[PDB]
Amino acid sequence: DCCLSVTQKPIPGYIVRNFHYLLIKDGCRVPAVVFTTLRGRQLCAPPDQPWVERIIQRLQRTSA
Repeated sequence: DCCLSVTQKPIPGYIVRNFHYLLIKDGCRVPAVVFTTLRGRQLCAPPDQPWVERIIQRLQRTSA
């Protein structure tokens, strides 16, 4: 179990430092998108929610 708790509800973009994708083999039951907050809190998010794609598309434009 790699996710203490998936969030149902949208996280504000401005809170998110970055994302990483974790697989079964990473020690997860199901694959998970992990958002790391500015404070360093891991928030697992549902890969199928448009609000998750939506944050990742900003981390992509503002990226590096």
